[PDB]
Amino acid sequence: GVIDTSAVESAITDGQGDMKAIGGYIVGALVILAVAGLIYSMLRKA
Amino acid sequence: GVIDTSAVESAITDGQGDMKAIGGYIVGALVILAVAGLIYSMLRKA
Amino acid sequence: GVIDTSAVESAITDGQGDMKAIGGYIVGALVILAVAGLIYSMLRKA
Amino acid sequence: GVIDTSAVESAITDGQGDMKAIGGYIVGALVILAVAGLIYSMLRKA
Amino acid sequence: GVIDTSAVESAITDGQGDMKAIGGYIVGALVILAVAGLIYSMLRKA
Amino acid sequence: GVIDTSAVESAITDGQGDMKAIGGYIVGALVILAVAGLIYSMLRKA
Amino acid sequence: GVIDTSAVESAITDGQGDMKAIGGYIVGALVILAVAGLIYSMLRKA
Amino acid sequence: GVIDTSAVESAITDGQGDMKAIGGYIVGALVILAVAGLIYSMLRKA
Amino acid sequence: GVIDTSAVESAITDGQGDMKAIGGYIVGALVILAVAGLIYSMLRKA
Amino acid sequence: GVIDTSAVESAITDGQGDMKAIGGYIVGALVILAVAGLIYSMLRKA
Amino acid sequence: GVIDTSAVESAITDGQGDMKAIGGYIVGALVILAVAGLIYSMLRKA
Amino acid sequence: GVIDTSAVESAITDGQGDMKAIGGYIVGALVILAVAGLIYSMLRKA
Amino acid sequence: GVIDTSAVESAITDGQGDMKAIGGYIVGALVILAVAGLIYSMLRKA
Amino acid sequence: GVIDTSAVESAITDGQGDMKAIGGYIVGALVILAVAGLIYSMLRKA
Amino acid sequence: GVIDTSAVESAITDGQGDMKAIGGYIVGALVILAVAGLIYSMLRKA
Amino acid sequence: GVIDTSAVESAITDGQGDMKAIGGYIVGALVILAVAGLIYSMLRKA
Amino acid sequence: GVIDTSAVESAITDGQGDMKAIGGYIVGALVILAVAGLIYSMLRKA
Amino acid sequence: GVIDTSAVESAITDGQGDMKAIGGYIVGALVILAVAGLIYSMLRKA
Amino acid sequence: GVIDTSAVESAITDGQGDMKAIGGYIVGALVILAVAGLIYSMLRKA
Amino acid sequence: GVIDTSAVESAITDGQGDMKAIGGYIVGALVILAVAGLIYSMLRKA
Amino acid sequence: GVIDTSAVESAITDGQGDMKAIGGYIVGALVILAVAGLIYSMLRKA
Amino acid sequence: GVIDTSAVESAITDGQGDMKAIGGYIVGALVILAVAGLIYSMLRKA
Amino acid sequence: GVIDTSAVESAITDGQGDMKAIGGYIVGALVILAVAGLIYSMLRKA
Amino acid sequence: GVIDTSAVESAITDGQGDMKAIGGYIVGALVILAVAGLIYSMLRKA
Amino acid sequence: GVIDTSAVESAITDGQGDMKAIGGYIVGALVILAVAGLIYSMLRKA
Amino acid sequence: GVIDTSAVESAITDGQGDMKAIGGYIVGALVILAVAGLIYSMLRKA
Amino acid sequence: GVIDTSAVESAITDGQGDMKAIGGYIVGALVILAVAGLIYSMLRKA
Amino acid sequence: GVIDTSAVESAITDGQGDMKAIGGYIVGALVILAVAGLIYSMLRKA
Amino acid sequence: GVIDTSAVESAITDGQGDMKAIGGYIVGALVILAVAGLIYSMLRKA
Amino acid sequence: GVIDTSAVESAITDGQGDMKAIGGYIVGALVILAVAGLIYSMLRKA
Amino acid sequence: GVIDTSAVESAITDGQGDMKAIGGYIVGALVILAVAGLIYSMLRKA
Amino acid sequence: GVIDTSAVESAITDGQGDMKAIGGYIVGALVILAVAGLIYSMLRKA
Amino acid sequence: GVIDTSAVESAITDGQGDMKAIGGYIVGALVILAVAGLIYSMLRKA
Amino acid sequence: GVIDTSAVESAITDGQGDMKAIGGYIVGALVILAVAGLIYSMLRKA
Amino acid sequence: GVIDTSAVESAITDGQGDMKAIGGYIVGALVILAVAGLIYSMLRKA
Repeated sequence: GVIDTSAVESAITDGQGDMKAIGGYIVGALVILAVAGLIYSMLRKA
Repeated sequence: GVIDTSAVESAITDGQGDMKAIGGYIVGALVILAVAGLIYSMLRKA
Repeated sequence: GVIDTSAVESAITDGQGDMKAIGGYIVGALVILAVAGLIYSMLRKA
Repeated sequence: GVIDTSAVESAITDGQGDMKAIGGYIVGALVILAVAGLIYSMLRKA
Repeated sequence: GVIDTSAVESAITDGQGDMKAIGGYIVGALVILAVAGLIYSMLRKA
Repeated sequence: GVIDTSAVESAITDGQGDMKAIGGYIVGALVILAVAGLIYSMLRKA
Repeated sequence: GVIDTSAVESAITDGQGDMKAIGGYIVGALVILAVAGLIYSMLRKA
Repeated sequence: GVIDTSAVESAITDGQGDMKAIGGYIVGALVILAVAGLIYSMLRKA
Repeated sequence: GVIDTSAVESAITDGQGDMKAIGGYIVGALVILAVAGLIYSMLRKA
Repeated sequence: GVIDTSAVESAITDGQGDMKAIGGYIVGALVILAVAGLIYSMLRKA
Repeated sequence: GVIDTSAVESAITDGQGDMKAIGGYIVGALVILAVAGLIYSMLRKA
Repeated sequence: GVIDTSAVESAITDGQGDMKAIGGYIVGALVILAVAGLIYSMLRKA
Repeated sequence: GVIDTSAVESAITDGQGDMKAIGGYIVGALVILAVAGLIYSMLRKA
Repeated sequence: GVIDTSAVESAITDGQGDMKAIGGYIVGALVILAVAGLIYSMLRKA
Repeated sequence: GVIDTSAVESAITDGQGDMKAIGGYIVGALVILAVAGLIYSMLRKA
Repeated sequence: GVIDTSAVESAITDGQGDMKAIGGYIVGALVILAVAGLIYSMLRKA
Repeated sequence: GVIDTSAVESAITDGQGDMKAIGGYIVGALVILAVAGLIYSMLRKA
Repeated sequence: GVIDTSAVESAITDGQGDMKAIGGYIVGALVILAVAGLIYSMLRKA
Repeated sequence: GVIDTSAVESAITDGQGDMKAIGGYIVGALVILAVAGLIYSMLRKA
Repeated sequence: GVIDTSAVESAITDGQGDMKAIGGYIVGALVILAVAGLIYSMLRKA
Repeated sequence: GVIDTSAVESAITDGQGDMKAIGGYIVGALVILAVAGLIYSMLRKA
Repeated sequence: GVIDTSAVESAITDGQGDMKAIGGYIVGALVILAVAGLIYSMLRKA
Repeated sequence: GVIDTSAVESAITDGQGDMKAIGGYIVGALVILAVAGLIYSMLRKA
Repeated sequence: GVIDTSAVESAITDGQGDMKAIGGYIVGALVILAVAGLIYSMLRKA
Repeated sequence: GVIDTSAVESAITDGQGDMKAIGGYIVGALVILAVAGLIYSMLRKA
Repeated sequence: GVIDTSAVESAITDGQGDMKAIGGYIVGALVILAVAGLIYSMLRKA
Repeated sequence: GVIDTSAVESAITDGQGDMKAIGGYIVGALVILAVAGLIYSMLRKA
Repeated sequence: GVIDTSAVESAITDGQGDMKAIGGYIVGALVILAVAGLIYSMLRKA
Repeated sequence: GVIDTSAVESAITDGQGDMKAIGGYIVGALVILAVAGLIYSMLRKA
Repeated sequence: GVIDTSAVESAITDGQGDMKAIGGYIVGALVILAVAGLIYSMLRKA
Repeated sequence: GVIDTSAVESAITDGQGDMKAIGGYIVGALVILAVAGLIYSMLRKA
Repeated sequence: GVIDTSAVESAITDGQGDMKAIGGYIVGALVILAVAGLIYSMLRKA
Repeated sequence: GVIDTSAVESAITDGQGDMKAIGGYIVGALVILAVAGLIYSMLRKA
Repeated sequence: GVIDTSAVESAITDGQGDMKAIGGYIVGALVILAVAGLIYSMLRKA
Repeated sequence: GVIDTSAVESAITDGQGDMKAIGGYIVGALVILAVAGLIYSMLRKA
């Protein structure tokens, strides 16, 4: 008797890996939102 | 007196063996379903 | 006085012997039925 | 006085002897009937 | 004195011989019955 | 006066004895029929 | 004495052989059922 | 002495031949049963 | 001796073929479900 | 000698023919089940 | 002295000859019984 | 010397001939049994 | 010489005829079983 | 020879017809579910 | 000659008739299952 | 010299004639046995 | 010369007549078996 | 001449009568099976 | 002839009746779920 | 032949009717949520 | 003449009686499944 | 001249009469065999 | 002249009587088979 | 005159008695199947 | 006939009762969220 | 041999077609939700 | 006659008992989910 | 007279015993499914 | 004049007496056949 | 005057005595036939 | 006068005795069939 | 007197022994079915 | 002996391959949802 | 009878335990969000 | 008697073991989802 969840380990890792790209790249955009606001408020004060 | 379930032992093993292929290969596809969902939800959050 | 069931012993043995072939070979086919079903149900589950 | 049932003893023995052949050879055929039936029923079961 | 069961031996053998043909040829047909059933049940399972 | 059914007793015993062989050997074949069926049904269930 | 289960051996083999075709071809269709479902569920998730 | 099981050989062959037609034609119908079920289950899944 | 699973091969293929139509056409509808949802969620976000 | 499985060929064909009607008409109903479900799920999503 | 069992030899042969016709022709009919049964059982199985 | 089994040949043929009718007509009914069952099982599956 | 299987032909036909009624009427009931199930499953889906 | 799947055609049609009612009427209710939700979400937004 | 499948026609009709009651009354209950679910899901949405 | 087997010819014919009635009428009853069984088995299958 | 199979004709008819009652009444019971089964299976499906 | 199938008519009726009890009482139990399942599925849905 | 689906009508009604209790009482609980949520969201807004 | 989805039409309508109550009454509560918020924001502005 | 299905009536009743226990006790467990789920969903909402 | 078969006519009638009792009473027992089997098969089906 | 089938009437009755015991007691066991199955299927459903 | 079905009554009772053990013990195992499933579904829900 | 949904009524009530506790206690916490916010905004204004 | 998934192609298309209506009409409502929100926020800003 | 569903009552109770543990322990975890969320939202507000 | 269901009692117990292992070990795996889900949902909430 | 059938009466009685033993003892064995079958079928059902 | 049937009485007794041996010993063999058949049928049933 | 059915009593007992072995040993195998099935279904459920 | 069921005991044991192999090996395959499903559902949940 | 899961390996791969397309193409659309939202929020901030 | 939910109690506890870690650690991060905001607003005021 | 669920224990353990991998690895990905969100909200606040 035997089954193989050997293939799953390699495939799930991949999922984990892209989520990392989606997560990292997603964050890159929020930073544009955050920095532009600090600049807007700075002009906003004067 | 005598019968031969010698042939059966060799044949059943075969059944067991393909079930292993069907089972392993079947699992390979569910993994595509599972990983793609993690990716979909990741885009879904942001 | 005397009769001879000497010939019968040799002939009945033969009957017994073919029945063994018919019985063994018959079983060979049921095994095809049994193994194919295990495979069908395995595909049937997924 | 005298008669001779000397000849009869030798002749009756002969009768007894052929009956033995007819009886033994007759049985040889019933055996073909018996063995073939066991084979027919064996195929008949499967 | 003498009789001849010489002719009987040759004739009974013949009987035995045809019974063999009837028996062998009879069996040939049961085999058609047996094999077709295995095939019918195989289609019957799927 | 006298007759002799002395010879008959010895001869009938013989008949009884072969019937025993025919009966015992006949049974040997039915057993092949019986055991093979139990095996066929066992494969038949799975 | 003699019978011939020579013909049976050749005929039963044939039965065994078609069962193999029926079994193999039957499986070919279950695979269509299995693969289409994986595809249906994949669309079903998104 | 002589008998003729010459006629029997020709006649039994015929029996064997029709059994072949009955067997082949019978199978033709089970196939309709088998294929329609695969189709029914396929609609049944979706 | 002989049987014909020649007809079965041609008939099973047919089953396999329609299952393909049922499977392909079935999928065509899930796609309507999937695309409309992406559109619904898109309006749903704004 | 002769028998006639001429009548059987014509009659079995008929069986095969109705099975075709029962099979085709049966399928007509599963389609109502399948299409209505796609519609139910479509309303079910929105 | 002399008698003539010359005529008997020619006449008994004749008896033997018709018995052959009655025996051969009788067998022709049993064959119809045997073949029809194989056909009946074949329809009987399916 | 002479006897006449001339009449027997013509009469036995007749027996053989009706057996053919009884055999052929008997088979006609089993076919009704066989075809109706295929139809019953077909409705039975769906 | 002569016998009459004239009466048999007329009587067997009758058997064949009722079997037709039993077969046709039997089928009428399976249809109630089949149609009600399609309806039950239809309510069963929704 | 003859059977009648004439009655089946008329009866299956009926099954198909009610399934249509069950299917159409079932859908009528999902629409209440769908429309009420659009209304609930509309109040939900403001 | 004559038999009477007159009684059968009247009796089978009866079977058909109760099946109708069992079928109609059975359906009455599935409707309770179906309607209650629509109500449960309606409360389930809000 | 002379004897008269003239009367015998006319009388034996008569015997032959009644045997024909007994034979024909006897057969009439077996037909009731045969047809009723086909009907019993037909009800027996369904 | 003369014999009388006049009485036989009247008596055999009677046999034929009761067989008809036994046959008809026997069938009446199989119908109870058949109809009850259709009802059992109908409850069995739901 | 005369026989009496008068007693049979009264006795067969009895058989028919108990079969009715066995059939009616048997059905009483299937109903427990059917109703309990509807209840089980009803709890099963909620 | 006769069967009694009189008992079934009374028993199925019962099934229908409890399903009504299970269905009504089940709904009573969903209402607790629904009302509490409206209250939770109301506190949730302020 | 006949079934009755007459009862279903009357029962499904009922389902549709309560869903209307559940839907209408559900909406009554969202309105309390909506109006109170407009009031809260109005106090919130001043 | 006479048989006794008196014993059967008393025994079948018993069967019916246990089925009632199995059915009632079985339902007792589904209720645990149903109530726990309502509780799980209630915690699930908040 | 004269003989007397006057006594025979009266005595043969008697034989005929008892045969009637033996025949009628014999049949009474077969009926027990027949009815019990119908009952056994009825329990056998359910 | 005279014979006595007086003794037979009393003896046959006895046969009829035991057959009744064998028949009644035989049925007692089938009932155990029938009731246990209803119970097995009841556990089998849940 | 006399026979003894005294021994049969005692022996059949025994059969009935073991069937009771086989039936009771058989049921003991189905209960393991039933209870484990309720437990599996309970874990299955949460 | 009879089942018992007596136990269900008592058990469902219980479910309803805890849901009430879960619902009431859940609300107790939202109130902490609501009151603290009013306090936070009050400090927030000054 | 032949089946007809000709009818299915025409029926599935229909399913696909309504899904299109349900999908298009569903979207029509989300647009009301989307546009009204843009208007609400616009008043909300001033 | 007698069966024993005495053992079943004791065994089903057990099933009911574990379901209680699985149900109670399952709920213990949802509470962790519920309480942690109230805490998360509380930090979430400030 | 005597039979031995002594061996059966010991063997059935064994069946019951393994079912216990299969049942207990099966449950061990569902627990992995259940606990992992609680963990997944917990991460899913935050 | 005189003869003595005095001795015959005593001797025939004896014949009648042993037939009773052979008959009673013969029946003892059929009972083993009957009871074992009921047991075999009972295991056969489960 | 005188004759002597003194010698006959002693001699006939002897005849009677051997007939007893032939009769008793003959029966010994039929018993082998009877017992072996019971055994053959017993294997024949299973 | 005298015969001896003394030998028969001892011999029949023997038959009865082996039937007991054949019957007991036969049952031993059915138990393997029964227990393995319970195990197969247990794995079959999970 | 004597027979030999000595050979049967040794042969039946063999049957019992292979059934054990067929049973054990059969189970080996169901385990592949069971374990793969637990794995499929585990991927199925996430 | 032999089966062929050679065809399955090639077919499952295909399933896996399309799932990849459905998965990749599905993701393409979520990206439109994600990017448009970042843009909407960016306009939303200013 | 017996099952073991002993293992489940130990395993569920574990689930409960990690949820505690996930819940506690999750909260640790919200605190960073909360404290940083208080600091941001403090700088925001001056 | 004996079966072997020895192999099952070793195989089920394996299932349990992979489920552990699938469960542990699945969780690894949710953590990416959870941590990225905390980061997104943190940028989202400022």
